[PDB]
Amino acid sequence: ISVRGLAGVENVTELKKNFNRHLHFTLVKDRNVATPRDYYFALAHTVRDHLVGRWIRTQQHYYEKDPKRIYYLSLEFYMGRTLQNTMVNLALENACDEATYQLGLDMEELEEIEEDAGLGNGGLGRLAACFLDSMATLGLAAYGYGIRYEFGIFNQKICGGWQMEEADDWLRYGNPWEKARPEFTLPVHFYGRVEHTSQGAKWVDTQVVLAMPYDTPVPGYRNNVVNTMRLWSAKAPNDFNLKDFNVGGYIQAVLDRNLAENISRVLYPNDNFFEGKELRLKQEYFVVAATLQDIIRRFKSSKFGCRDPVRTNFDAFPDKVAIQLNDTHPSLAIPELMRVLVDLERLDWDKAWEVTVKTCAYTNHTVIPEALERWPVHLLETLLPRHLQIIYEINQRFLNRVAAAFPGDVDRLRRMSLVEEGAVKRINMAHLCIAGSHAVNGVARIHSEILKKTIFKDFYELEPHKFQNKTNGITPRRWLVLCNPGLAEIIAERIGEEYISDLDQLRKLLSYVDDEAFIRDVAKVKQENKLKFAAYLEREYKVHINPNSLFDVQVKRIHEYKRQLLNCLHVITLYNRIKKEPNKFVVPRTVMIGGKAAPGYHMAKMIIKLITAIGDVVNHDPVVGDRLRVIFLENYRVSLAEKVIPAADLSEQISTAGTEASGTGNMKFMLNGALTIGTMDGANVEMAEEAGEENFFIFGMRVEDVDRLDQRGYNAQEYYDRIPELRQIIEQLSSGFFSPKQPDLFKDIVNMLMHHDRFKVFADYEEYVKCQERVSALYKNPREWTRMVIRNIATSGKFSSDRTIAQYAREIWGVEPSRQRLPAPDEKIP
Amino acid sequence: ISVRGLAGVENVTELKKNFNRHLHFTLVKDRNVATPRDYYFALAHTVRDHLVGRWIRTQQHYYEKDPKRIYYLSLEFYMGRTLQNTMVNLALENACDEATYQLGLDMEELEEIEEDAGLGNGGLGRLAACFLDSMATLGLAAYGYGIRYEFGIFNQKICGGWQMEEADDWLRYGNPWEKARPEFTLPVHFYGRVEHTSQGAKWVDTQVVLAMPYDTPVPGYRNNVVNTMRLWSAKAPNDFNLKDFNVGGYIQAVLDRNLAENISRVLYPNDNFFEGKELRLKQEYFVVAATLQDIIRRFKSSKFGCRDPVRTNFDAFPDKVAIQLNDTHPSLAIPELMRVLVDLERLDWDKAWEVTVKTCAYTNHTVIPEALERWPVHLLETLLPRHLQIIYEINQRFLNRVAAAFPGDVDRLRRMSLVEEGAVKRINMAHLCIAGSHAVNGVARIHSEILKKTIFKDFYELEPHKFQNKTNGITPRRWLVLCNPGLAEIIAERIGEEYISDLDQLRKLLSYVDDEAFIRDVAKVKQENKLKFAAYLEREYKVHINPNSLFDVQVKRIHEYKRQLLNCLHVITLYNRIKKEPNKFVVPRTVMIGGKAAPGYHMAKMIIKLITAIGDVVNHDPVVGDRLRVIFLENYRVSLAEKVIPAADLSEQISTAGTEASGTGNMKFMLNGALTIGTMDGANVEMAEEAGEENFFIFGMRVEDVDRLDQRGYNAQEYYDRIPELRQIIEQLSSGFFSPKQPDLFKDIVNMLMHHDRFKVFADYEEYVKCQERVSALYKNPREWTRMVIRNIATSGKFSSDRTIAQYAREIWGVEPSRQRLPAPDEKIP
Ligand SMILES: O=c1[nH]cnc2c1ncn2[C@@H]1O[C@H](COP(=O)(O)O)[C@@H](O)[C@H]1O
Ligand SMILES: O=c1[nH]cnc2c1ncn2[C@@H]1O[C@H](COP(=O)(O)O)[C@@H](O)[C@H]1O
Ligand SMILES: OC[C@H]1O[C@H](O)[C@H](O)[C@@H](O)[C@@H]1O
Ligand SMILES: OC[C@H]1O[C@H](O)[C@H](O)[C@@H](O)[C@@H]1O
Repeated sequence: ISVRGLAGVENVTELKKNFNRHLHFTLVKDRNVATPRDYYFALAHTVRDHLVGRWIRTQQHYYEKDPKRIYYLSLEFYMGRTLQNTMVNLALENACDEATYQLGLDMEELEEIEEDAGLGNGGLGRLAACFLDSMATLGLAAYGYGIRYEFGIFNQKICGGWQMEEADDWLRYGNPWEKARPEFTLPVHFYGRVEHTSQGAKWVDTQVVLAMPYDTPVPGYRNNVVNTMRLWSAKAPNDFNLKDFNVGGYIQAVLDRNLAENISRVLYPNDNFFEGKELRLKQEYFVVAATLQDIIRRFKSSKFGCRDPVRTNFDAFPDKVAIQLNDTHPSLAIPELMRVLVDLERLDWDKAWEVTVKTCAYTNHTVIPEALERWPVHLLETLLPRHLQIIYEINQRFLNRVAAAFPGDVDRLRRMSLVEEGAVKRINMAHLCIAGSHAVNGVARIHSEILKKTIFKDFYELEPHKFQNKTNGITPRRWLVLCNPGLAEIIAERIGEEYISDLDQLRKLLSYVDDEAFIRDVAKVKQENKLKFAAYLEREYKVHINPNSLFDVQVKRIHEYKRQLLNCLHVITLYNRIKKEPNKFVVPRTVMIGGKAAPGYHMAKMIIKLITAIGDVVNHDPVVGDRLRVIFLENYRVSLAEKVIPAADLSEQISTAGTEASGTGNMKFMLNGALTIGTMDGANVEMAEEAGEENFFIFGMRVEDVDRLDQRGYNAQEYYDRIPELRQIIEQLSSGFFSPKQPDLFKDIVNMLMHHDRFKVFADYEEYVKCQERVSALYKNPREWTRMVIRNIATSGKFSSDRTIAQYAREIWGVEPSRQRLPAPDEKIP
Repeated sequence: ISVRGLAGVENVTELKKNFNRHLHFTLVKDRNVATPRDYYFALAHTVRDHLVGRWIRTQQHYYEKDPKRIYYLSLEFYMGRTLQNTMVNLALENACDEATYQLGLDMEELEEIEEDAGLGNGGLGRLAACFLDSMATLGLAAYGYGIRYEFGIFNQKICGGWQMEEADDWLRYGNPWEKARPEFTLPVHFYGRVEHTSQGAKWVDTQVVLAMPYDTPVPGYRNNVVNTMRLWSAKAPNDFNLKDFNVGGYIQAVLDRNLAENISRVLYPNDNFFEGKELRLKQEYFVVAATLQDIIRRFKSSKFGCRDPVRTNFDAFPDKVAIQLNDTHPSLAIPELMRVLVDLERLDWDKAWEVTVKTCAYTNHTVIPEALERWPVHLLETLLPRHLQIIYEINQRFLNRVAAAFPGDVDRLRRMSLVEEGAVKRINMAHLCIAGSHAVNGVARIHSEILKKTIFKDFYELEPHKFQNKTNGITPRRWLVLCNPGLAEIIAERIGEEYISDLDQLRKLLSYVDDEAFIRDVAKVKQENKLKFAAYLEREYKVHINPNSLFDVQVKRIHEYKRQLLNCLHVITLYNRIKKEPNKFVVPRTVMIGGKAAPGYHMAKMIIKLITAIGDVVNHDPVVGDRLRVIFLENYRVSLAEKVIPAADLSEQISTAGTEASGTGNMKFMLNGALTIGTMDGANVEMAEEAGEENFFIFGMRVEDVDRLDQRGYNAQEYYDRIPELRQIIEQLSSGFFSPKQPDLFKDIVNMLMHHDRFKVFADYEEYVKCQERVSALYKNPREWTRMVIRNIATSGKFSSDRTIAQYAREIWGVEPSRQRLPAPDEKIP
């Protein structure tokens, strides 16, 4: 059937009776009233049964051996569905496929019923999810820590071509994967004041919110390792949230509990954009506060909570603990670690600081100013009074370090300050993370260089040893084996299965680049993938596409820096050229653009409306026929990505050079048989460097050209004046050609493009359409297109998150990865 | 061990491995980190496994046979713990006791870990729970319908002698008994307006709240019948509760969902008191609206949703459906049934009314005015516009019926109106229930007569056939076998086990009233029970009591009509007599008073403080010694009742004659070996009539004497003037003898007792202490006390809820009870 494992006789029979056990005892249903949703749950429960045994021994193991623990703090974990991924990592897919088949059910139909765990916005949240899988696969004693939002990223609905947002009630039917652990509930404090008495400061008169943990298993790939992702939920204490007496109402007091519990109610839907709301800050401290108590409790036991030097010596803390900060969101971990060590454990400042800097490491994901977290001091002052005091003290001592290093450099002093003066005083969270971490890394080579040359230049000059790079990567399990079994199978037919956990082996496919059968096969799976997607399209969304055309797809969050608009300009250009010479042959294209816009991002929502507006015109022009279709992919999310990426021919990574930190979707397309048209931005540089620039479609300005233009001054009018095709498009938008009933509908876009384009869309236009002509030329030659595809796939090995994690482990965490199978799952009951 | 069933070889082994399966696969724990709470859950899950098989066939059976369905609507269901009760009804107790023992655990210790399902206030909510058990035991196709509150009756804490209320988060750790059924979610409407168009009225522009059901199994006693209790939970739709666009905030929209969901957040803690708040009314319509759709859906299928006359003829509706109204709380079921039939199904008014009156029946539980539900018309007008219209129309036609029956009786017309004029117009819910129900019943003989003679006299004259009586009862399973196995065992030793489901057989115990061994045994179990309680007291609450003293206990909700105050006066009298003649012998007594006061009931909370105040003085007077102790039983609830009742010697049922509708605690004490001191009120009359007045301690005014006094005019001063002992007590309270630091602390109580005593406490004082002297005299003669106890127990058979339910079934629902064992639980999978 494929290498989805063995469909053993004993195990298919075992699976079947357990499926029935759950359908009866767990779901309390009988075959006669069971719906596909019930069947999905019986299977999910049956599959989950297979990893609890491994989950329990993995955790018991770490307790016995007591290795260095890796804690990955993130406010986002973009998990997606977890049924197939668990089957794949446990080598259960074929057995389950067989068993359900015998039960008379279609496993694929049941898989579609599982709701996505959308606890993420985009790139940052998915990275965390890929990292978790790789850390388990590499046998690291790692823990994912975050917030269990009851409402994840909103479900996007397109009404009249406009995005409509609606609550993502992913828990509505229950989550069979998580395990509530109410017995490990921890208290978290807010507000209060600081009392300075005799021997130390005291955080007093605080409001208490409880953090209840929920553990979700994270299985490694076929190694019997099941790590844990612990997600905190907010709960109100039953005392003060009722007991603070003297009138108000008993009923109202109980109803008011949903004020402390709102902390974990919903994920902020912002991608690369900072919103300084109090609710956000509370979520940030809530995950940090609860997680640290857990980390310290685990350490206090270790082998110190037995003997060792005997005396809670936190000197070995950094040798047993490593906490990685996914962006500055969990940055309060630094002053919170200090608060506990100093105020509670009573260590001296310097010893505590040494310990803190040694266990914390920070990861930066963007260079755009509006994405940077700068919290107003009055907020920190009211909500976390002691943390502000600790931050001021950290700043004081850090700046003294700078003064001592750069005598007389008074401007450098204000530039590096953690405290920003001006309208309102703010705390620069990124400066905080650099100061309190022993390592700071970028997510791609050029982004990491940019950090040292620009944004964090002063900090780099102060401590050059802190700055590193760790190029992002994706997990080949979910992003290849799971979503593209057809391609995984033909690769395995030639080079084996060891590449799934050693992606570098794909290089061996280079010797099949002239193999006639392979070329035919690589081409065949892509055709099969396109056919399946084209079908899904009509199934769930309804209104035909042509599977013989070039599948041009750009899927990511809607942003001005990602330039979906530049893509739009090209689409309109194609349309106008066809209308000029209708009877001329052009390569057919289905351009698919999908992604979510943050609810308050006006420009982004206007761009979604433009895309659907273009589709309304292009898709109903009889002269165009089936040569050009414009489709907007609704509700782009992880599970939808698993469907489009394998069916894509062209991947669009066209951000303005210097703006996309790394990107990971680009990697997803490369490993799945799509050719890439993009700018020398983020990881695109390392990808083209790996496949060879000849097998990549690079165009536009490089970082240097962008800066040259900025020195000069960017004037869009110049481009409008010298390019008639561009002029024609802008006047079409301006006159209502794409919006008849509302002719001035797109004035904001035109106005922006002409007067305030921060990402110079027009400057790359000419080279972009020129370059697009070149991919069309190559698509006309199926054999050469596929051969170039093979060159990309065979050379994508470097972009596996296993490589990324191995580097973090060695160069930052100080732990060694291991592909050693844990001692089976085998029963056991001590 | 006892007749807690057989501890079979095959089943104890089967239980044990399943206990381990759950501890591993369900709880995801290993013996080395498992706590008693984990052990309780493994057992609970193991026990629950035994009734799902029976649950599924019982429901499938009712679908095949299609009998008349009984729907018990109540806003309260006081369930308590459900682990032991399930073991008892499934004959699993000994096997589970053995198995856990072999596993090295104490089953009794694990049972104490289960949280009570306190979805009730007192008498009314517990009746519903006893009814459910009896309906299952008598094989009726009955369904319990209500609201799944996430916070039940508050946990009572005594601080400085004052009650403190704190949220009852009973779901904190999960509920292993319920089964969420999100697939049967139903919409409920609120607000909107009424459009009158061409062919009918339309309820439009409403706000939608979703009702998600949760089913809990209700097993009959050893007959393999497992009925269902469906509890609704409020959920917000993900559309409009987000989709009603045009600014406000995406985040705020999501946080605002907890506004529609507040509907099922908390139970109103009022006992026999009406609070006209909007939240209450919304809960009342919410349970009614969701339940009726479910009832009609089930009917539409039946055998009509196959063939029959073919044409949705609702003429057979009353032949297939019976809905019982537990008080006026679910009274909107009447106008809601009309709304659906008329507005949606399009039946003519008269046919719909006929159907409605024929399927609905109402139960009245109290005669005090402040307990009566009178909803302001402006509230109904805004929240349920169409229902108000239907109510006005019902009133119109009903009053025409009256005018026609009593020509010219203009006052009778205003008296009977469903609409009350005055300050604000109100709708009298009770009048609504009488008009739209084919039966109206009281809960005890005297209460039912009072309804006909007083409160509902006019309605009785109009339709005498509607009014009935159904004396309350309690379930002998939870209230005997479960809480007092020792007494159940010795009864079974002489007359067998058939009495558990045929309590009348206890009469056979009358022939052992002179049996020396039985008397010794009856006396022994009571002594063992007292010893166990006296121990629990020191275990969980701490500060000694004497098990040789007479256990004088009054446990019920704190009310002015229950007269805990009259009990207080007696306690103080005993104390004063001892202090007058210290070296005189008096029968030792431990008087225990327990119960909760509604949060806003000032007088009730003042009474709790008086009780603890008396204890502070009495319990620390060296001259009193161990002859008199005053203890306040904290957090009185179902599980605590199972502990005190079996250990009680004297039961206090001293409400003012004519105020306690029936009472059920009185019955609980009678079946468990306690003698009763009380007034000729409620069921006390039927109990004394059953045991013989010679075996009952009756005192005070009868209903007639109370009325005579009211004609005359009640003057408390007269009693104060002629009784020196009474005078001495009031001056003690007035001068601060019981409150030194705050001498005027009890001025409200004294003031009330002297000038506004609605329940004439002083009028019964003399006869009450005189009567108390008589029980002390009899306690001094152990043999005669026990013989009288045997006369009570042997004669309590009439007070089983099986008898009550059999009467409802025959005289109201039109169904026949059946003690037929359903065809085993046996596997099966169609
Ligand atoms: O005190 C202990 N004794 C025995 N095993 C323990 C103890 N603490 C943790 N463990 C084991 O380690 C796993 C890790 O628990 P953690 O504290 O949540 O990391 C547990 O589920 C147990 O198997
Ligand atoms: O349409 C039907 N076909 C077969 N069995 C049904 C059907 N509707 C109800 N049942 C059975 O009746 C039980 C009662 O379901 P209810 O509608 O919730 O009362 C179900 O769990 C099924 O066993
Ligand atoms: O590092 C993970 C991702 O984080 C953010 O989404 C960045 O915009 C993206 O370039 C990066 O790939
Ligand atoms: O009918 C059930 C119970 O309802 C109420 O609590 C009444 O006050 C009580 O007398 C009655 O026994």
